[PDB]
Amino acid sequence: AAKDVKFGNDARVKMLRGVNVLADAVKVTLGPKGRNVVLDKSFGAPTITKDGVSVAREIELEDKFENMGAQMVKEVASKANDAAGDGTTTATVLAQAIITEGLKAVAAGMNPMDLKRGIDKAVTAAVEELKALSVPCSDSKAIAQVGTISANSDETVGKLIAEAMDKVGKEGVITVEDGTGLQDELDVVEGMQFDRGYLSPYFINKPETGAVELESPFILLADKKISNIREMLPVLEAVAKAGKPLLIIAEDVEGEALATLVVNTMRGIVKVAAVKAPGFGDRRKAMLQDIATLTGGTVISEEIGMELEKATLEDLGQAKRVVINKDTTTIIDGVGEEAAIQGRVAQIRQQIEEATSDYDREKLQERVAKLAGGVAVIKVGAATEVEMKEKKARVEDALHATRAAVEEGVVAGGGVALIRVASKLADLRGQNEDQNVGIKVALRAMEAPLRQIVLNCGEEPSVVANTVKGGDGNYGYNAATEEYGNMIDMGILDPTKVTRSALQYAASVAGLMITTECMVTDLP
Amino acid sequence: AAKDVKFGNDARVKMLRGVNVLADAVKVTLGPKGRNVVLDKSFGAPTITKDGVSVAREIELEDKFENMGAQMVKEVASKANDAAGDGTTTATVLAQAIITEGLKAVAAGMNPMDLKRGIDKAVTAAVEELKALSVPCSDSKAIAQVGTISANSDETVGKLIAEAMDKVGKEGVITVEDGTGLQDELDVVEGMQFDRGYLSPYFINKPETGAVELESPFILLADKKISNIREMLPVLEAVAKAGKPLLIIAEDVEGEALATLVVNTMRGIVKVAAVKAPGFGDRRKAMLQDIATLTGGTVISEEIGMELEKATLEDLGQAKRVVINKDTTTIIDGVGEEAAIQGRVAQIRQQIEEATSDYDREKLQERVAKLAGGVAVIKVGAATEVEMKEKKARVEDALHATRAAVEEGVVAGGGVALIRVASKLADLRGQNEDQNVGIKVALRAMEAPLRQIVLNCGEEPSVVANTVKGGDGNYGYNAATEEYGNMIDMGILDPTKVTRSALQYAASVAGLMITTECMVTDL
Amino acid sequence: AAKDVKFGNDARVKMLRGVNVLADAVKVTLGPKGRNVVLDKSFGAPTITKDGVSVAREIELEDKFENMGAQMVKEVASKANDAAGDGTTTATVLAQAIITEGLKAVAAGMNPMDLKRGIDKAVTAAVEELKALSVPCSDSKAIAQVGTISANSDETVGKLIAEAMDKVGKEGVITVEDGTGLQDELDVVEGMQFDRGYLSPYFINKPETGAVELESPFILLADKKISNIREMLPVLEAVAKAGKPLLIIAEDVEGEALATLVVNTMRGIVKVAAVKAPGFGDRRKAMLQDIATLTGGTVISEEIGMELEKATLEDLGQAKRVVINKDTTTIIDGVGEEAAIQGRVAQIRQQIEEATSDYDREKLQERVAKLAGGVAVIKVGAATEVEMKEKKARVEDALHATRAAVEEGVVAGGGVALIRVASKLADLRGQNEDQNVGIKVALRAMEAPLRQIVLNCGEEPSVVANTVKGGDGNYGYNAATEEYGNMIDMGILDPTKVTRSALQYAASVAGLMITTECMVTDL
Ligand SMILES: Nc1ncnc2c1ncn2[C@@H]1O[C@H](COP(=O)(O)OP(=O)(O)OP(=O)(O)O)[C@@H](O)[C@H]1O
Ligand SMILES: Nc1ncnc2c1ncn2[C@@H]1O[C@H](COP(=O)(O)OP(=O)(O)OP(=O)(O)O)[C@@H](O)[C@H]1O
Ligand SMILES: Nc1ncnc2c1ncn2[C@@H]1O[C@H](COP(=O)(O)OP(=O)(O)OP(=O)(O)O)[C@@H](O)[C@H]1O
Ligand SMILES: [K+]
Ligand SMILES: [K+]
Ligand SMILES: [K+]
Ligand SMILES: [Mg+2]
Ligand SMILES: [Mg+2]
Ligand SMILES: [Mg+2]
Repeated sequence: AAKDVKFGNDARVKMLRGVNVLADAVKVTLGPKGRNVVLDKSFGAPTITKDGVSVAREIELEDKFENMGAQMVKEVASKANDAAGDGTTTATVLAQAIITEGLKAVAAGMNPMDLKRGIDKAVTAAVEELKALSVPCSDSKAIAQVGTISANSDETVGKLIAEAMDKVGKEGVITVEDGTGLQDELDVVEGMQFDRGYLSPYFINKPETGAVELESPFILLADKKISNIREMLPVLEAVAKAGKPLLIIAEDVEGEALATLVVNTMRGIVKVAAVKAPGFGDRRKAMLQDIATLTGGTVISEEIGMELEKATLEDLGQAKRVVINKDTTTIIDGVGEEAAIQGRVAQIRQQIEEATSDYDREKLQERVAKLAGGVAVIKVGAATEVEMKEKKARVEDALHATRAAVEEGVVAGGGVALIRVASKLADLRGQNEDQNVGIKVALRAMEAPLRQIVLNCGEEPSVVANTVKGGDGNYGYNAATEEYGNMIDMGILDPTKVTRSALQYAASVAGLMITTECMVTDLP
Repeated sequence: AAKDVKFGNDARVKMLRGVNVLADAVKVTLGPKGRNVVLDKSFGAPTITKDGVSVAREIELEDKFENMGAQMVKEVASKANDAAGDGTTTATVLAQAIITEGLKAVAAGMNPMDLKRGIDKAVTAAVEELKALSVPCSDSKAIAQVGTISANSDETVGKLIAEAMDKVGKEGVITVEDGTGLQDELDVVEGMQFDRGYLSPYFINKPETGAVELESPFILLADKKISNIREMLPVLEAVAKAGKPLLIIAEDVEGEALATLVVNTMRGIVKVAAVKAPGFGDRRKAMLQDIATLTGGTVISEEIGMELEKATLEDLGQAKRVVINKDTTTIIDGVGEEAAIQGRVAQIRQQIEEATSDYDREKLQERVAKLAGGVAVIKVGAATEVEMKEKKARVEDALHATRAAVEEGVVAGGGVALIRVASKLADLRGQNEDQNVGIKVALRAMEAPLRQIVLNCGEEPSVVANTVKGGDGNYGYNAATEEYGNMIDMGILDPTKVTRSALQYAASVAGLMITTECMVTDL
Repeated sequence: AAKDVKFGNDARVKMLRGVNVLADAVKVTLGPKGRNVVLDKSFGAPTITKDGVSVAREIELEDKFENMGAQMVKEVASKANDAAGDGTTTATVLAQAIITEGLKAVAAGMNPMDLKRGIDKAVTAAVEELKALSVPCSDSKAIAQVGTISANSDETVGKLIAEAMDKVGKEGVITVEDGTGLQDELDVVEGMQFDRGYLSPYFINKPETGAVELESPFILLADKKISNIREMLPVLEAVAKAGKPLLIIAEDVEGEALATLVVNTMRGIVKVAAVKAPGFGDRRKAMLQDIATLTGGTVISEEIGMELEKATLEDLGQAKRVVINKDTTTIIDGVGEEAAIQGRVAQIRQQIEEATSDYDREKLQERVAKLAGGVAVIKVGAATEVEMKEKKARVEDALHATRAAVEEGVVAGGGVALIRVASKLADLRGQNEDQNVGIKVALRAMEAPLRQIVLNCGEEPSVVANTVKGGDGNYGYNAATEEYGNMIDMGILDPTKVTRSALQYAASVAGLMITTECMVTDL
């Protein structure tokens, strides 16, 4: 359709007004004293949230140029949530401050391209200084503090996430889901815990629990679906000769074969039980082979060539314990070679590195946590649905912050890290004066997270920013108690990945936005 | 007519929005780095001003509740201008800060009238501490610096005011008028100044200042009261064609014989005005004879017997300029005869030597002081009329500030004195907790002039205010050079009267107006 | 009423948009290649003008903020026209350039008051360098070239003004009026000129120039002042039908009762005017007698004894034309008797020879200079009324430029003098960096007249400006022939007063108005 075209300072003012609207919506949540934002949902109750990415996503303005500004600065929070999962509010606070100060220098006649080059140089040096300033975060108390701070100073969430990471180890996978109670519940599972139940209700060895218990059972892995008892009849006879129980992981055991095997189960000759193979095509085979590696067995398939008729006891897998139930199944201490397990771990890690999709990579990480280590599920307990959503978002942010802490390290929180970085970058210079001014607006905008935290606390941002800049090291401002001290000692830690990602994405988008002169939108 | 009524928080936020609009329009002019405001006038070209009271008076909002708030804060600037002539922007800034903090405290559930009592107690104690903190102008001797600071850091205006007050004395009358060239001029000429008032409000000239001016005025003097119009009709007829506006100095004139007939007869080509005669009886005759001898005229008396019909144009006196104001009427330059003026001066000096009673001696020393001091006139030199108006307003502000400085004293400028008196009152407590919070509101709002000065400088008001409060004494923040130092040493001095009046009027209106729950206006 | 208030950049860009509209409408007329502007008038046919002040005065915008900006820049052209009479377009162009560059520097975050101080310092130094650069104008060819350049390169107007100033002297009075024919006619007739102004503002005629004119006026002279109306009512009765407008020259005229009574009695059929007489006492009587003998009339005096009622139509004087302005009143042609005028001239010259006092000799030789010079009346010959108005405005501009040239001096035309004085001030520095940027803004805006002249020529202003700045002295760019050369040699001379006044008034208003953060207007 027809277009409205704005040029120069008019377009810059409209875009900055949109950025200010989005950033003022976002930044009322920053810090521990930050407040919540209600987002109207056309389907369901409104969402009360303290995370900046949701309130950034929900912002869309009537003025098309202001809507441009809002969308472009919303990209900052979207990217910061995609990469680190935390610091979206900090990223938007940084992006707004670079844009306002960058447009001040743009209105001062300085070249926006050179300003963007200066911002990029300053933020590259800032990332280097953050990496130098960072301390690795491996101990449990530091992780608990990171999870607490990232969850609006909720010590319960931080300690629960610290315990979960301690339980599942470094290779473990932790996810957050809703709970039925009012309290946070941690559910840690070990070994293979694929979510398929028994094909028939009659396998139950323990009727008082509905769970089949198999002590040191054999494990058959059929990559094909079976409906006749003929094929594994030699295997069934060999198992009956051995006398140990047998568990089948197959694509489908149904009809005739299933009926005869449950009949043989209640006859007592074989304590057999069959369950469906997990996943779907191109994924079922890989983690079926993972189960085989864990249990020291081999998968029976037509592609690999051997049939169930020539399958023997050596072909079948081995574990010390097997638990069947309605929804899932647990295999405890599969008898497999350790070196093969680590080789499979390395292979799936290489697949993770080669994976360019979040879904495939997260499935591979889940498989790694299944075969090695454990899986933790955090049930968010809340009296109401809106508190469930708010607490779930906070726990997710805390989990992402703990993951970023172990990935890259921690720095002093509350924006003190960016303050120290900007203080260290005082002598950085560009190629010309416009680049130096861009560096200076980048350094000044690194004070924006601390200033906005103090503004949310109700104190004076200038006084506290100058006081923190006067101090050295991790000395900073406790925004909850409104005091001063070594931010590490008071447990206010920020993930280096979160702060660095927020700074980088804010700098990139903000430089691209201050470089603009003309904006072309649709007419109202 | 039909009334729109708002209650509680709705009325309070509407009123505070009006306060904020007026106070922003005023506060953009505070400090040396403050900017100008253009006021559109249907009279002529728009006027550029750095004066707070002009911007405040020109503000009127469309929303009736916001308009009520704007008018009520405009009262602050108007009262500050009437009482001191300077600090209207400071008064408006202090008023807005008190209103904002007091309304925050009202929203905090606390009693607004106890807040008002606390503000009043805090400002009474601050006035006491400002009187204690004040340095007399004789001890300071910084009239040039005070005039420079009040003229937006213009050293020429301060130097001119200092020279005028050195020539005609600290109590001498100084009058600001438009010059002809591009440069300011100082002329100490023989003149008269008497604290008397014009009679009927239909004599106001084209300027809106309320003081009428006359170009080469005719002077008529009388101690007895006229009995009929036909007695003084030829005299008016004598001024009917003679190109000198008639100023009549008599005891007291009513409107029935003069004002109504001169309104009906005359459309206003030449301003004819009458004034009261200061003193009574022998004193009235004495100053009438003195003014007649200044202007070369004569005084008609019953004992003399010479009537106004026999009076001619040459017999009556003539001046070069006369400015009539309600507070004080001045004759800038009466020619007369210099030898006659000197002889009259010597005669009154010999009368001083002869006289011995305290009242006669003091009134006669007042006469000789008025004669010797004369009138100092400052010609505002500017290239254009808008520059003329702006520079005239700045010189008038400098004159008012220097007069307040010699009358009351001087303190540290740039809101530093208010910072100091707020620091000295941290121990002050009211009757209850609400009064204590009102005291804290007043003390926090006393920092507002400095913070607004810094905001106009573009720096950080919190950092500068905390640095100044960390210091003691005249330590403050030079906003012209953006750096700290002893405020007296760098010449940034504020009149004690100006600061005290701004604080008092802002506190009074703001404390009265934070106690409002309901607001009633038209629709 | 209700006020719309704008702040900061919004108010600044609205005001600058108004400035740009007014300045474009004015600037399309700059230079020899500049075009005309048609102004619609409610009284009749539209007027075509190349004069900047007419276009500037007629500009009024619908948007209130833009209208305020337009009025403030209209002040520049009005002041330039009132002072010099030429360079209104140059003044507006310089004003707009200073406003644009200063607002750019304000958007650059810098202090606008320091920018204003820098602009004022730079323009003061430029005025000094223009006084140094000025060459005294003591050539008839220089007068002709100044008149030609100021009349849009019309050599006939320049030659006519040169002949007039050669005939009546460089200090003689020259009056421009309409001519019946299609050609300009220079007539050096015997006339009177005295620097006096009218009293009653009602006496302004149908033309809006502020000067009244009379067709074959009756002359009345007086050294004493009458008392009642009845002393002059019969004369007012006689002139009531006499066919000649009654001009009265008394000692000190006033419309205290004359103006209102003549307003009530007369609706405006024929103008009646009263003006002051120059001098006082014996000197006033001397010039009154001289004017009476020039017009063949008599002066009423108490010593002489002859009264107004005694005087008849034949006894009192009569003239052919009288033009009354506030600055100076002229009697273009008082017939009287030629032999009587010659005898009076001889007697007054004999009075010079007899007198030995310096003041007496100088006033008597002023009398004979006024008598001998007379009035040089220029008849504007044009085929139509709109052409008559345009050519009359051009001749008036040429006259004002020649007056400013013989008063102050001449410099290179076409903005070259401003280019040179901007080049000489590249070393000038202010108190701080913001004042330096204001100085640079003023210096860059001093190139604006030349750049706008080139833009009206259609060539490239940057190339021509850089070529001129590369040169030195009177080297400049002849815009009539679109080629470079010595500005003085090809006769493109500008008055020093015109350029200096344009620069000063533009600088004053622009420096005052780039310092504005808030603007308050109606809704
Ligand atoms: N008690 C505290 N004292 C000081 N700083 C704190 C405190 N608690 C949190 N912070 C700081 O608050 C900043 C941001 O907190 P918050 O979690 O609300 O924002 P965010 O991570 O930017 O937002 P989001 O979850 O939308 O990505 C961090 O830099 C953190 O160090
Ligand atoms: N160089 C300076 N440094 C610091 N403060 C200054 C300086 N010059 C002036 N001030 C302060 O700024 C104020 C003067 O501002 P301004 O004269 O514009 O307004 P005002 O005094 O409130 O009154 P008004 O607007 O009626 O003239 C005073 O408080 C004075 O002490
Ligand atoms: N032939 C020419 N070559 C170069 N410059 C010229 C020439 N003729 C005139 N000028 C210049 O152009 C200007 C005259 O233009 P114009 O008379 O239209 O406007 P102005 O002087 O600004 O005043 P106004 O519009 O009030 O008459 C002067 O600066 C003069 O020096
Ligand atoms: K947040
Ligand atoms: K002010
Ligand atoms: K022109
Ligand atoms: Mg967060
Ligand atoms: Mg002031
Ligand atoms: Mg011209």
